[PDB]
Amino acid sequence: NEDEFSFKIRRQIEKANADYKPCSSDPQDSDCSCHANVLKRDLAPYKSTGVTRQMIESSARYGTKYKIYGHRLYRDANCMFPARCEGIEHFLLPLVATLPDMDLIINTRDYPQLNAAWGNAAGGPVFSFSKTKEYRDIMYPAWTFWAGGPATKLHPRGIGRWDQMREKLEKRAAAIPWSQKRSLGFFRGSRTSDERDSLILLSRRNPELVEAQYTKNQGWKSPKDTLDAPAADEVSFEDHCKYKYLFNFRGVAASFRLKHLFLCKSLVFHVGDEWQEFFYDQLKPWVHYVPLKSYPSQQEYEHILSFFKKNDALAQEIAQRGYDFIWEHLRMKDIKCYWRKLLKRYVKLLQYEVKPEDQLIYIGP
Ligand SMILES: O=c1ccn([C@@H]2O[C@H](COP(=O)(O)OP(=O)(O)O)[C@@H](O)[C@H]2O)c(=O)[nH]1
Repeated sequence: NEDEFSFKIRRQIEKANADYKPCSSDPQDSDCSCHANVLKRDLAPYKSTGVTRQMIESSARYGTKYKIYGHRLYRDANCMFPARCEGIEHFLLPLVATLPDMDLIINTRDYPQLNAAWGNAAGGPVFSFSKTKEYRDIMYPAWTFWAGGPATKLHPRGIGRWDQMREKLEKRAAAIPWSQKRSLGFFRGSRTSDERDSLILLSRRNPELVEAQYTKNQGWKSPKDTLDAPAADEVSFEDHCKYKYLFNFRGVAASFRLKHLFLCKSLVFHVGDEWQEFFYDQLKPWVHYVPLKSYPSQQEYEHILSFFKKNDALAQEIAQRGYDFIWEHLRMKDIKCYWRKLLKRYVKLLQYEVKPEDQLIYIGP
């Protein structure tokens, strides 16, 4: 019983860290290649045929049309989520000076647009922040890296400033050494996916093992949105760092929580393997984090937390590498250059001449 489990996890770890190769030959990643595999596989379905003017106008129904013309940025007057457009635009604007013309259909909704099961209508290309193997959407660094992530009490203008968040969590990480972190699984968040229930129910059944509560979101409808319990408070990102075992679940799509959880130097438990942001591909299970299949049971949880509470040296090794990765390969520099290479390889696919369009508004610079 306990030993069978004990080994299985150990083989999986031994196997994983034996198999691991760094995302780049040197830590500085001068050529911006760490996540180059993702943009590669993402554009691929267009390599043979290219992007037609037709495909573009068709795909325009799937998001916010950006257009770079003669090194000037143009965008649909109406952006669905104004603050999200501002997050992306912080990134597009400095590149526009050195980019050729292109048309972009950028989806600022949480959920991807181009279902591969449908055909022809959903060929693309459309840019989204999060997808699964189901979707043809091209992945980009989300708006929240600069501004427009979830608005909360602690982040009234919506969570952002990754440059600032990094310095902040880094301090808090150094201040709270591993041994001083509480040996409890931690979570605080809203019921954006029922994959989160089992941890919350377990917490109510065993608070000494799991401290996990549902918060309230702006889409709250009834008591069901917190499994009939009183809405807990938002707890800050720095305050996560006092617990050893931090859980990350998908929401509508992938959650912004993940990247922040690593910089606590706590052990990140990532549930589900479906939903991605661009950098995830290089986040390797058992190396950087503990993997958990979607819809985990209360018993899965006890066994896995019990295992790591009983293998403290091993836990710490993982927390450390997980921290180092986000630290070394998710700097603002990594974000801007992914943006850069992505658009550069994308423009090459276009089989048509980008013409200006009057209904579009001038964005900058
Ligand atoms: O107590 C909390 C609850 C949420 N968040 C952050 O606010 C965002 C929204 O999280 P929520 O669970 O509400 O939705 P998600 O985006 O995770 O599906 C995420 O980036 C969380 O990391 C936080 O820092 N503290």
